[PDB]
Amino acid sequence: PLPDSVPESEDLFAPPPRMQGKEGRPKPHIGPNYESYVKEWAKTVGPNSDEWWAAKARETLDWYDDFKTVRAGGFEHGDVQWFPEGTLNAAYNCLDRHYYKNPKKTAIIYEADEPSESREVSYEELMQETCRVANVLKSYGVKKGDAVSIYLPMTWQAAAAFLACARIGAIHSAVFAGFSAESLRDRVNDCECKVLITTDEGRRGGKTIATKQIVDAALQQCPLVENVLVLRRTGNKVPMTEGRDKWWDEECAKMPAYCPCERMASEDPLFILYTSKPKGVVHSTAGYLLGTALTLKYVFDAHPDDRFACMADIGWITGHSYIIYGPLANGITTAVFESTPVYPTPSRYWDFVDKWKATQLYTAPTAIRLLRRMGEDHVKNHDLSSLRVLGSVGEPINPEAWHWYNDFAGKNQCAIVDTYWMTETGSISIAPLPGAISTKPGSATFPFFGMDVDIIDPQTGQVLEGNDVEGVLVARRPWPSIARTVYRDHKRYLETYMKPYPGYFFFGDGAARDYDGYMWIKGRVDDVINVSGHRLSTAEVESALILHKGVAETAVVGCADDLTGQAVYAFVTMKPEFDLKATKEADLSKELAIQVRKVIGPFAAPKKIYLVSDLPKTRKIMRRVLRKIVAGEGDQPQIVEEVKQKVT
Amino acid sequence: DLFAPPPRMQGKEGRPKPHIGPNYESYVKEWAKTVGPNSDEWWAAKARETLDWYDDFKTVRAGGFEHGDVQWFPEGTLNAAYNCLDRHYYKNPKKTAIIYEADEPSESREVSYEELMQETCRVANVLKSYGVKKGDAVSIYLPMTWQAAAAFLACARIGAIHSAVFAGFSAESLRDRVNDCECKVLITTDEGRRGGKTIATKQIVDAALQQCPLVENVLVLRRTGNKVPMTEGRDKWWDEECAKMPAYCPCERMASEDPLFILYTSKPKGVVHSTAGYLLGTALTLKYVFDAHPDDRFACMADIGWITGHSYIIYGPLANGITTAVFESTPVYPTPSRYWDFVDKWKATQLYTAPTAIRLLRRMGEDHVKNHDLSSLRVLGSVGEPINPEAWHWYNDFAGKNQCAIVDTYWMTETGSISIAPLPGAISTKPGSATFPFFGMDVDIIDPQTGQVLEGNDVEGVLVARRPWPSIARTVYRDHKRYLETYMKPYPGYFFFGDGAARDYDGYMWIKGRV
Amino acid sequence: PLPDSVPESEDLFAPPPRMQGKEGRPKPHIGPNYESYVKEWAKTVGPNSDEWWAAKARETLDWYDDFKTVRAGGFEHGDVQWFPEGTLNAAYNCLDRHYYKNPKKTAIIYEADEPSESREVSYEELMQETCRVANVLKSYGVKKGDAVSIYLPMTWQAAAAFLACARIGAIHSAVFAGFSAESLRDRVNDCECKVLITTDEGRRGGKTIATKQIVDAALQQCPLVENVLVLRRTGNKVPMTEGRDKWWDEECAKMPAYCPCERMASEDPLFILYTSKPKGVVHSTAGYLLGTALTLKYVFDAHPDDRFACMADIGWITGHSYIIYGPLANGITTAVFESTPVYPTPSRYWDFVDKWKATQLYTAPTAIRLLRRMGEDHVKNHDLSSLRVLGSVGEPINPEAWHWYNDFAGKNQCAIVDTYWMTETGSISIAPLPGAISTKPGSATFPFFGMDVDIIDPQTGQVLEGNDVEGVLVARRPWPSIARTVYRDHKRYLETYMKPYPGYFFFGDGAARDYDGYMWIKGRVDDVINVSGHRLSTAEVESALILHKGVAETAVVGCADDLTGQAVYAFVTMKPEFDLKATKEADLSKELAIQVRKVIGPFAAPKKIYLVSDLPKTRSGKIMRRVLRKIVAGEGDQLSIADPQIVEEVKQKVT
Ligand SMILES: Nc1ncnc2c1ncn2[C@@H]1O[C@H](COP(=O)(O)OC2CCCC2)[C@@H](O)[C@H]1O
Ligand SMILES: Nc1ncnc2c1ncn2[C@@H]1O[C@H](COP(=O)(O)OC2CCCC2)[C@@H](O)[C@H]1O
Ligand SMILES: Nc1ncnc2c1ncn2[C@@H]1O[C@H](COP(=O)(O)OC2CCCC2)[C@@H](O)[C@H]1O
Ligand SMILES: [Cl-]
Ligand SMILES: [Cl-]
Ligand SMILES: [Cl-]
Repeated sequence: PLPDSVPESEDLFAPPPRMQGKEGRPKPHIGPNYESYVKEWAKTVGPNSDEWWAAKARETLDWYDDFKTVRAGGFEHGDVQWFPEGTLNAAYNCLDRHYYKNPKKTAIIYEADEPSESREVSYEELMQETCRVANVLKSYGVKKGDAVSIYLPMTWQAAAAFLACARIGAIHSAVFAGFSAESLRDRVNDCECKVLITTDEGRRGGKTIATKQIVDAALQQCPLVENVLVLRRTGNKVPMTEGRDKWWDEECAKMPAYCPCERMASEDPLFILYTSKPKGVVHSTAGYLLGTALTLKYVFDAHPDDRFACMADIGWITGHSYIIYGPLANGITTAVFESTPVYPTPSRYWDFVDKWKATQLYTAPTAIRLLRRMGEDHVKNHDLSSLRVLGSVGEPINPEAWHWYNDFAGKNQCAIVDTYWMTETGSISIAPLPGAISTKPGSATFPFFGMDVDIIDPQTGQVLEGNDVEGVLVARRPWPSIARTVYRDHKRYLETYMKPYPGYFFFGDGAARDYDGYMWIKGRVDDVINVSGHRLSTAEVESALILHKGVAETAVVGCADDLTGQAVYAFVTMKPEFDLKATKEADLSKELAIQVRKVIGPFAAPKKIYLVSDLPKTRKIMRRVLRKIVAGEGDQPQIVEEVKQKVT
Repeated sequence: DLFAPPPRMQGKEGRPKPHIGPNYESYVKEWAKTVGPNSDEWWAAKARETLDWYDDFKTVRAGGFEHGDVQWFPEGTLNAAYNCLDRHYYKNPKKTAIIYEADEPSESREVSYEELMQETCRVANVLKSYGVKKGDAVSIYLPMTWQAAAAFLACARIGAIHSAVFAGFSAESLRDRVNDCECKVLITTDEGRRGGKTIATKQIVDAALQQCPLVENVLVLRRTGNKVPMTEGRDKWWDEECAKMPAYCPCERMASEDPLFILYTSKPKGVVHSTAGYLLGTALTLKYVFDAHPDDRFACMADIGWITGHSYIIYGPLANGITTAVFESTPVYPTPSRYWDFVDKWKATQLYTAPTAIRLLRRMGEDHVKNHDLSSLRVLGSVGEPINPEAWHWYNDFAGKNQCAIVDTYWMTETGSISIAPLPGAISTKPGSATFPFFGMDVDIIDPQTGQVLEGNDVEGVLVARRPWPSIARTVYRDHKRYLETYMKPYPGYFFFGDGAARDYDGYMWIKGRV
Repeated sequence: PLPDSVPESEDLFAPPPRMQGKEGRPKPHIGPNYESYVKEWAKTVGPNSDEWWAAKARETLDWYDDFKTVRAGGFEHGDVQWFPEGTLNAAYNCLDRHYYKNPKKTAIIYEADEPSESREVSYEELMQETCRVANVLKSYGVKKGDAVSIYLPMTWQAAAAFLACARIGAIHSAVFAGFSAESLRDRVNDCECKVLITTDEGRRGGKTIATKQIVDAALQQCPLVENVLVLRRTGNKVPMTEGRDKWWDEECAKMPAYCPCERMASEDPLFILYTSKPKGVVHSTAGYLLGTALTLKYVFDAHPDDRFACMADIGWITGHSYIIYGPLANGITTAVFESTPVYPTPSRYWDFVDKWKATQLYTAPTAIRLLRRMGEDHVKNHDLSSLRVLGSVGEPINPEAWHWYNDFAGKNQCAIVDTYWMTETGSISIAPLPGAISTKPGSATFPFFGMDVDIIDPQTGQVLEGNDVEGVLVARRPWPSIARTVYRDHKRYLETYMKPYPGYFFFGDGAARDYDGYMWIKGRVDDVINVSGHRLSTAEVESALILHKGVAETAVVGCADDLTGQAVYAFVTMKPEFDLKATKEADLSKELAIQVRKVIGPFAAPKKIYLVSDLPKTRSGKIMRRVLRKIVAGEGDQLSIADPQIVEEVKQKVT
């Protein structure tokens, strides 16, 4: 499905001199043209890819036991396997083997919230801190295969917390520091962890995150948790429960600074990551580790002495893959950025780049757009010439933001890599190789090694041949870092990703292939309602009403309201196998509204819930029609009258 | 009265050429390699060729009868589930692993290695989710449905010790075995079916569990879907539990001498077998005693609740990566032609049954067997008891149509694999005789009164073994003293089978039953 | 810091013919001179020592998985690592691999308390009993990483108890059989063990140790203990608690005689040993195992058919390293000695040596002092010629005891190895290599392979360069068998050993390095004093002072002298039934000197004769002659004591 050659220019930004091995920069791993990418990429998919993947696995990672089979399983039953017979350890490949080679080399550039508090953490320090925690965890009784929940802000010990679980064969489950008590509670209960690692307080952008207060509130509804390990990030007074709670530093003081590595099967679960019932995406060890290491080495052209600056949070897969696992497996310096893009000033990113001579920067378009609105003076006068690659992740990067990234952050001398992937992909799925691909602003370009993607017509289900087609993005074969299951919910795993288009992996995103073969991912434009000052998306309320099994389809719109600013109005149609006769229509309305209140909050409950035979549809739901009906525009295909009656 | 290997066992008529042949001299030449002073090289070669090891072994054998410290390949590590499922699935996932002959013939179907492995991994994941660890006993109470193999191999996959109880034992019999192994998880079925009759397995299980304080989880297979009593919390449905689990599960790396299973003989005597030696013994006996070849379809009509089902339904055949049969019905349901309807239906290449079944079908009449094809068969096996010459010829004349080799296989639960049997491509058979010992088996006749070994031929006495063999039972569960007393004390330096035996003038062994 | 060559003699005892490959004895592993020790020792420290240690690790031990890194970590944070990626099993290296090679070879010479009850235990028997116990422990639920407390006397099954824990990956915590219930309770609670292995009763020297009686008393305050496995050492009636207590023989009768080996990481903890708050010294598996195996092989010059007789107790690190792990790792015969040095007669050691033809003997100077007080008749007429190496461990050895060891046990044909080490060092740290190093009485000589020691001036904090310097002993680099932590108290570990002198390990003992470079722990001690050209032994001059009946004890020391080269200084204490009132103290000083002059000559009179209330002594009875030497030399400001006021009294009489 990929082009054999991408010609021409004038809308193509070719790899700049810094990515051509000129000006003393390293020669790129893949280059110099598109044909060089295809030549290698074809080796990683299709007929002889086993030889390629076996070689990369043995080169990239340190194994205790060699593997015999390269790959097995597939989408149909969710039995994906990569290098199944081999054994290894994530902590060994990210800490031990590098500490053995260069102990004093910096592993983490810890950019603290306050710039003066920033410092470098070496591989020796990170490993010793990781081993102390692992020894603490073993003393609590944590065994191989046990879940450990982590609720940590962007301080450097979070990597030690992750790697400690990976060291002993435990399954860490990171929860974004800043999640509510209810959100943390659901994830803690779902993974059935008995140990929680958290901090007393968080710090970000000069504001304090009351983590331990949130943890205490959440733990009241988490009966399984027995031990809490509390990092003294600020040292301020926080409530501590006797017996349950112990101090991280005090506990580590009793333990040795070395801890042996558990020999893990390639398919032993490495972690659970809940996407924002909670969906705990489960990743294996060897395939995920190889995927992060290879994507970092090629998508960002990382080289042995590089300093990689990913400004994401470890609560998202970006921090998992491209702050901790990817960079540390490659033995390079990685950045843990505790602050915000504009604290203390909108030059924070660029002070960081010149301070540490960062070679790659990896952030989200929301940060890029924020800095553009702050002004050129915060970026125009910096050096930034240590950078070679600038990365965008999380959402489409708009043409204005792409050029600002290129003109000021890169000074027209960096390659811009727009990366598309998901929590379930484990590593970057579609992204330009900076030394080979000429980029188009807003395009993720071409699939990574091991990714064989295609566009499927959502209506017919058939694969769209050729260019200038749009549909839904699918993958044809499993890749090493693919999620292996959803924790204790394999049925939801198969239904969500393997059932909708059989024989394929369903990303769930719209995509386009334009004319040169460049891939374009479509985003989401779900409407936003301002209820009493709170921004509610119509998707959340529609996703909340559908949890009532028996509801087939919903479409919520927003109308004006004299009391709340705006009100949520919801149209609901029940599934045929319901026979709604044991309940009056008003009983279901109260039931559904209470349901949304419990799951989104006391403000997202619909004002009126209209039960209708069917929603108005074309071939999507005509929400513009529904909005006008709620707003008294019936004066301005038969269901429309039915909807008018139920509203009037 | 000597039956030489027939044309189907000579490489004629398109059949595969036998592994050992064509004469007695060919059997002796290889057999001498497997016993005595320099046999370690042969066994080391066979162990490495037959099985997939995660870690190699250094020592071949150690220990002996005196203290029951038998060791084979002790430093090596491997997994029974890997050698029976994974390695074959990686080579040919669509190959039939189990021919599931249901009680109703129309409900029969083929289960691939892909399906058997996926189901095994799901159950293992359920067991791990229950907290089952390596070394834990798990009791299995299952009728002859194909998931019984998945249940067995799931325990072996995670290093648990499965303990099968024949579906049909009373609640007290199930209770005694469940309590003895101290298992906390029981795998059973809602109902079993055999011969048009329903086995109230879950009903029996509930009665037994009232006297089993240790059992915390019961995994209930929905074999029939009829309403059976289920205890909230304790009891869960097999399909619902597996629906939540992934279809792959990693293999626990097991020491060669890690226990593979407990099998209680009908105080309960729990015979314990290790992993590597048992696995190697069953695989070699199946390959040689039945002359199995890669595309063969092996039909052993035993029950998985007996050692015969353990060795020659599940472990032996699946280790060789061939097709094995799980026969849920009886020899005479729906008609006394069921065995022969089955053989032609699936083109079975070997049949393995008991003389009790042979005598049952012979008394039913020739009309049920004479008109079948049966020409896919090459070897007919008898096990469990001496086979009468009347029963032997009826087996040979109608089932084999005088074109199959008859293997009378003698062994015991404690031997793990076949001990004395003719090699079908080399040994000429005598009706009712087990002939000669298998590779690694060094047997002799001892004068029971004097305790001395009877030299020469045409002698009768008791059968003893001189050296341990790889698949020998290693102990009796938590009753090692009973193990030594029953087998190692009566004739010190020997293994005492407990059967009288005679060796004729030609050297053939004739088993005479118990002492 | 080490000498390149040790010259001369006359205070140097060169390796005797039994340690030269003469008289049919094996040629020593290191020899024949000091230069040969340095040539090998230099390979074990410094720049290229990883290659030497990697070779030794692979040659000495059987690994399930090979290691990649040789060493890492260090003193600063207590993250010491040796061969971290490798896997092995102590029970495999101590039992299985030797059993596979020679099953009938004697593993333990079990010398029972009654000599007639002694017998040989083969490797096959020891392994079978180890596997039976390990199987029992697994049935109790003991998992890899679980602590098991052991309270056992010196019966041979103690090795089976230890190695059973190592076989399944449990962490055994040995408690000296004879500790009170309170001492046993604290150790049992501190390691949080749930299984205790003990005996019904112990026997030593005709007296019975009421072990099960003590165990029951302690267990009343041990809520975590669920199972007690009781060895039937005597078969006498002992209280047994239903459920908790089971018989060792009965439990093993139900179990198989083989048990698979748990594949242990190099740095997996092998055992906890609490020193007499309790300090639980924790040792890893591979580094400890290699250290004990190498020290036994080289410090005692062990050979495949040797019979090693270490008379220690397994409740101490000496029993851990040089009864069980070291010798059994080398696959040789080891001795478990259940009796005392004087039961049934003070000739028990020498009856034992001739009975089993022991090739090395390893005991404590405290034991040597007991037998020396019993008389020469118990040793003069024995054979003892199967011995080649005589070892002393536990405390500084005075020259008088050293010569008695050398003259009678060795018949002046054995090398005496004075071994200095600690529970925290795991294996011998400083000791002569018997086939290469010439010995000085009372000196530990030179460091072992991998030990890089130095003397630091405590006042200045700087390391003392050169020879004839004394200060405190420190080690410069980690060694394989170093203890890795104090159980759940790593802060105490760093503070006790790594904080006092950063970058160094602080032994806590003073040491001196003489002009020849020999290390003297706790101080130099005098043997022969050269007064006006005559060689005087401290024994002769002390034997002369004791002829004055009324004198109870004397101890003469030597200092430099500008007129006689060296001067004899004598400390004398009179018998209680003397009533020293008819003579001024100066009158007795002249009288004693004239007596020594009359009996040894006009040159042997001591320069000063100090009358003191009592000589300084330790709780073991050792007269601290090293203290007395320092006091006479004006080092009372720098300087186990049973009476600390005796030292001050001595300082006053000298100053
Ligand atoms: N380059 C991109 N262009 C357009 N959309 C993108 C792009 N990258 C991601 N997305 C959307 O993010 C979802 C995945 O979110 P998540 O699983 O939370 O992972 C987070 C953390 C890392 C990836 C986002 C996709 O399914 C898409 O909807
Ligand atoms: N070919 C044979 N010829 C004569 N007797 C035989 C033969 N096979 C078995 N037996 C008797 O069955 C006992 C073993 O029974 P069991 O432990 O159930 O072993 C199982 C496995 C064999 C089938 C039952 C033997 O010891 C004998 O008594
Ligand atoms: N040869 C020796 N010369 C001088 N002093 C010595 C000597 N051996 C020991 N010590 C002192 O005993 C402590 C160690 O005792 P310990 O840890 O119980 O180990 C015991 C058990 C094995 C080692 C002794 C040292 O630190 C010293 O004070
Ligand atoms: Cl790199
Ligand atoms: Cl085959
Ligand atoms: Cl040796």
